[PDB]
Amino acid sequence: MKITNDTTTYEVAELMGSEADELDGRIMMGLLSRECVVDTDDLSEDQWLALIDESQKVRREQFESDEA
Repeated sequence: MKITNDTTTYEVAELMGSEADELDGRIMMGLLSRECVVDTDDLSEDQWLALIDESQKVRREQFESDEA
């Protein structure tokens, strides 16, 4: 999938899987931006799965850190 200024969190969430939600999409957009990924086809399988793994760490970090 190409990433543009009009890419939505829903589009990135669906890229991750049908049970991913808007928060997953938002987090992954942040990761892809950090990595300067403008086309997810440029990723290896290992890289893509590593990014998904990291998005779930960040998700947990958010839920936990918001308590304080």
